[PDB]
Amino acid sequence: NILSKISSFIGKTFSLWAALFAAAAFFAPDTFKWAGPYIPWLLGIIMFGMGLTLKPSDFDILFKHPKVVIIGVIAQFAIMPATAWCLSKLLNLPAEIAVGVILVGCCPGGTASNVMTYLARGNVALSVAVTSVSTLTSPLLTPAIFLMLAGEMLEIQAAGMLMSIVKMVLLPIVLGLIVHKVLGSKTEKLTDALPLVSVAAIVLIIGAVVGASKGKIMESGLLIFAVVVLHNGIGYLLGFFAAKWTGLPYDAQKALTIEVGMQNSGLAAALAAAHFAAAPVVAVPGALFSVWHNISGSLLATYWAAKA
Ligand SMILES: C[C@H](CCC(=O)NCCS(=O)(=O)O)[C@H]1CC[C@H]2[C@@H]3[C@H](O)C[C@@H]4C[C@H](O)CC[C@]4(C)[C@H]3C[C@H](O)[C@]12C
Ligand SMILES: CCCCCCCCCCCC[N+](C)(C)[O-]
Ligand SMILES: CCCCCCCCCCCC[N+](C)(C)[O-]
Ligand SMILES: [Hg+2]
Ligand code: NA
Ligand code: NA
Repeated sequence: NILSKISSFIGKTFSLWAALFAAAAFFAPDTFKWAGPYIPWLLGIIMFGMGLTLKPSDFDILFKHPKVVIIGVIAQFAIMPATAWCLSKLLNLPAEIAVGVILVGCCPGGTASNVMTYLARGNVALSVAVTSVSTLTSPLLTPAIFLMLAGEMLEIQAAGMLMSIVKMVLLPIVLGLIVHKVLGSKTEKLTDALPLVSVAAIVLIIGAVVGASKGKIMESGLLIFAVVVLHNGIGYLLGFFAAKWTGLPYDAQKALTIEVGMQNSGLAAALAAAHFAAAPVVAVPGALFSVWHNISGSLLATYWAAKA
């Protein structure tokens, strides 16, 4: 039973563990540099877990309230990519950093936003459906939006991103969804192992990325951190006003604020490792975002849980 309490604590203190592993990789790169070629498999395991936990009723809100889910999807792909582009222009970021920030911005939402919405006492059904739709549509929308913002010069890289998202995100989500229909209620035993396995997989992606870019973090790490904080923070701000100005209720407003600001930044780190391998700093905005958004997401959720 102690293993369940240990898993619960690790989950409730994720960011602190992710920050420790990022620091371990920063002081000792050779501890996690071996995980680099395993990054696609590590993210694939996380995506398999999402589909495994995904049931057909998680899409009910999409058929009962299509306009609410669609506003969420539009806000995710309009705000985050535009914010990444604006900050890259505003702060005159060097090309490799700007591409890394645009990549994070073009990614779909993160699973953790579902838990943050539950803690914020927001519309959980809406949070779950927006993440699922943004993720399922990402094979086409992530490379197409990346291509428009980062520039038509990265056509080869963006085309390869479509293939990578199919292999690391779509292939595992589907394989996970079929298992849930196959085993039925028996999948609960397999979902209990998921938090620990997923945490281990993501800290290994973070560790591998930080280790491969020590020198680049030594020169631009602080600038990347400031951009990450502003990117995620502005994502909450614009996400709130998009939910409010479309006339959505308070529960939906909290769901969409978190939805927009929180990103599948592990996918961004994976896509940068696979398509811009010769430039290790490109994966850095994604790696730092995976640590940061959980900290800011819990702060915002805590404020709303205290208010309600
Ligand atoms: C379940 C966690 C939230 C913990 C929580 O509920 N805290 C509230 C405490 S309380 O009510 O006051 O008692 C969240 C926070 C950080 C999340 C993890 C991080 O976002 C990192 C990866 C992200 C991957 O895409 C999914 C797995 C994952 C490894 C996430 C699994 C899970 O959603 C975590 C671990
Ligand atoms: C639990 C299994 C989950 C299935 C995840 C499969 C994703 C495969 C990714 C391998 C990609 C290898 N690579 C880097 C050469 O493209
Ligand atoms: C539009 C984004 C993708 C949404 C796909 C979600 C699949 C759920 C569709 C329900 C299919 C099950 N059925 C046939 C019983 O309705
Ligand atoms: Hg701008
Ligand atoms: Na969500
Ligand atoms: Na998002």
